[PDB]
Amino acid sequence: KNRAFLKWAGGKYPLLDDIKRHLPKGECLVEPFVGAGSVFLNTDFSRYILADINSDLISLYNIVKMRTDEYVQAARELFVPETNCAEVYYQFREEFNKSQDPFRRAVLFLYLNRYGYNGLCRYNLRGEFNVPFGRYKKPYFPEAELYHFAEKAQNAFFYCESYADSMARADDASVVYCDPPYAPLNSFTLEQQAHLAEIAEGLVERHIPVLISNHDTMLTREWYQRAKLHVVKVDELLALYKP
Amino acid sequence: KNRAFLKWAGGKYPLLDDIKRHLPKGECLVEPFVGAGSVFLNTDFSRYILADINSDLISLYNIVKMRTDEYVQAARELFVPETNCAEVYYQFREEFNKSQDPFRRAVLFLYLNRYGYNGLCRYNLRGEFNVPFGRYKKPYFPEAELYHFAEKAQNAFFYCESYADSMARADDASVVYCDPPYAPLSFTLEQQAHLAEIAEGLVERHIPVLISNHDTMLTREWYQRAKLHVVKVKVDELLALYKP
Amino acid sequence: KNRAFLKWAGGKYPLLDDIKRHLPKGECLVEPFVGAGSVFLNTDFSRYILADINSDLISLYNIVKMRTDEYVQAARELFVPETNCAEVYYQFREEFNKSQDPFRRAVLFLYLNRYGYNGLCRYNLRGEFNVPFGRYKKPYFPEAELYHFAEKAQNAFFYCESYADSMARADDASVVYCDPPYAPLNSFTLEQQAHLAEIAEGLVERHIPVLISNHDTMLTREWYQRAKLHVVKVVDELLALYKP
Ligand SMILES: Nc1ncnc2c1ncn2[C@@H]1O[C@H](CN(CCc2csc3ccccc23)CC[C@H](N)C(=O)O)[C@@H](O)[C@H]1O
Ligand SMILES: Nc1ncnc2c1ncn2[C@@H]1O[C@H](CN(CCc2csc3ccccc23)CC[C@H](N)C(=O)O)[C@@H](O)[C@H]1O
Ligand SMILES: Nc1ncnc2c1ncn2[C@@H]1O[C@H](CN(CCc2csc3ccccc23)CC[C@H](N)C(=O)O)[C@@H](O)[C@H]1O
Repeated sequence: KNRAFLKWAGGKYPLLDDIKRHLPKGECLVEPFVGAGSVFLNTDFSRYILADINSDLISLYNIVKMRTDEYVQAARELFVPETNCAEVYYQFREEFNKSQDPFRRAVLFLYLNRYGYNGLCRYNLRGEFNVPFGRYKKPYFPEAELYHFAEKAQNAFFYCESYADSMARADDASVVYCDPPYAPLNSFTLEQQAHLAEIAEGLVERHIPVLISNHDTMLTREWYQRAKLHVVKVDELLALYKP
Repeated sequence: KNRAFLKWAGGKYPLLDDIKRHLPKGECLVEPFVGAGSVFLNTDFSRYILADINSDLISLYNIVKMRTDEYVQAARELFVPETNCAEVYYQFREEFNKSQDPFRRAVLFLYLNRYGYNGLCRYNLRGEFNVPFGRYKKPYFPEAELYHFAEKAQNAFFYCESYADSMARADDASVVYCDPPYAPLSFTLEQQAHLAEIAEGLVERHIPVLISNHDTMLTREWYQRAKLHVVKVKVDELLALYKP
Repeated sequence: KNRAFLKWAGGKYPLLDDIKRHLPKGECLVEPFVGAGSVFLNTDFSRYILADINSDLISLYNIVKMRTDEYVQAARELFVPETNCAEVYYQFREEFNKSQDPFRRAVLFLYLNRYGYNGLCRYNLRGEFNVPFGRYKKPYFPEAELYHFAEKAQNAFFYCESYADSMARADDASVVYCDPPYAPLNSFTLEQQAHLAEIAEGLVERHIPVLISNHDTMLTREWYQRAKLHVVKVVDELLALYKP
């Protein structure tokens, strides 16, 4: 179980076995919600398309892919112990919210993922990153995970796009793995939630497989109704669209 | 302890003992919120007036009562192995929503309540039956309970109307039992209190009423004027007796 | 440990220890949200300024300060067995909502807090007190706590104003302790909650120490980012101290 350099909080690695049980083989895996990368990091496709709306994430990812050593070194500096108090965190939050340089921002992004309350990633209405200090014991610099991610990223393209656009890049050689924000028990709406399904139906008819993960509820069974459904242990659901 | 042919609200009928404990005697039992029918099914008044606002329900019950053998036969057909899969479940749900045949609707309805997610009854904004496939091991066709219902229905009338109208059918020899939709932790709080206000009117005319709900500040507020009884278990449940 | 004479649903008491551990020393302790009085009852300042938005409360307190026995006498009369029923509760409550006499009102207020659902203080939108009968097996008359409250009162001023006014009164020799309505998961707002933390910034900046207590949250940590913070497990409580 290769870990992700980022917290989500990470988040977790349940389901992983089950996702791989039902994930069908192919050349290229297309992920319209990469998030922390956990599935990508734990699979062996020849080739990966990975997308997400959060541009801070994609930008980090391309940098880790293209400038690995220079990235690791600049990031490492600010895991020294002088930077582990409320006074520094807030100064670094502000710098990040005011920076226009993508590189510097990716370095600071890392530190905030690791020193901030529960590894949350959150913006206020002015679109500033607005998570407070976590008061963490001893954070951990993820040097190995960084390198491991960048080796793997050499067969990965990353795009800042929403699900319909990333989903439109699959072809017959592709498989598609979907991890939308969870159905309920701004944000991602139910209209979008049902829209993802239709896209899935559109793709499977074109002979491209699609697997979707979500809570098990009334709404999701409605949405995923034209798919093979496996329940797993609230319960999770894995909707498979096999041609 | 007789069961209802329809899968109930959540899981109920452990309250039946406290209901029968606190339910006064008389000739007729009026039930403004009949639902699946279990108080009716496990009680013994000489007649019943049974009401509900869902007209799929009241139709079904009028057809179980008046066309009993033809209904049971036709329904049993649908409870096979062939029909226990999404493909068919969805096909039958669409038929139901498109149909104009009260008979055939009553049929599909039971299948949908048996093969459907948590045996729920729900409609979307367009008024169409809305519950997804329930993925059950193998569903049980309620043959005995269908007949029990039908035999018991011979002393019943079914109405499709609202708590206020059904409650005004009650009279000197009546007794009212209400089982409104649950208070919170759509049926509005204004109606929730209206129900307790009509109860207060009934008892002034010497017509006992008993009402059932969760135990909360609000239920307690609305039923101020009834002797109150708390039933444990997951939270407590309240029974409010208005007695002359 | 002294108890308040007023009931409350779920706390103030559990944390006194942790609080007194972190409460700075000084001559006067100021309390924007006095509530039931428990830190005030269990600390030993020279003088106290005690404040709350609820006029019924401050008024009750001023009356207990100045008319002790005349108060305790009238209040005892209502803790008899003849009163522990819904007939009487609703009667007393209605008299409270209709009385314009402070003294009669404050005697009733105590009946309502000890005989009502969960010791709760609520009002409808017409300002009427709307808590129902709490159906209590037997309610205590807190005589000892009343007298103890009166005794300490001699070193206190009660004000009915809002958090900012009452904090504007703190001075070189003061300590402020804040216990706002809790952060979430016509009431106290987020903006207000963030405003309290600012006034606190201003106060420490003038060498006035401030202690605030709340749940441990993403939100409470944002607001109190400038305080020295201490989690206390029991979700967790947060204590934020602004020390010069
Ligand atoms: N409209 C959208 N199109 C494409 N991607 C979208 C869209 N809306 C939201 N997303 C992205 O979808 C991702 C959400 N994912 C994971 C988010 C995430 C995990 S670790 C991490 C670290 C940094 C940033 C985000 C994340 C949520 C799935 C999980 N089952 C849950 O409900 O919590 C997240 O990256 C978010 O940015
Ligand atoms: N204004 C109304 N007047 C009379 N009846 C009403 C009114 N509004 C709603 N109702 C009906 O009241 C019935 C409610 N029943 C709910 C049972 C139910 C839910 S889905 C279903 C399918 C078949 C049979 C019963 C049920 C009361 C039980 C309990 N208090 C609860 O809701 O948890 C239900 O049939 C609904 O259709
Ligand atoms: N804006 C305000 N300014 C001053 N005081 C305020 C303001 N807003 C609310 N308050 C007062 O703040 C008091 C808060 N206290 C209420 C304590 C109480 C105990 S017994 C009793 C009987 C009557 C009234 C209050 C209480 C609750 C804080 C807690 N952590 C929570 O949210 O549950 C409460 O009495 C309320 O009247």
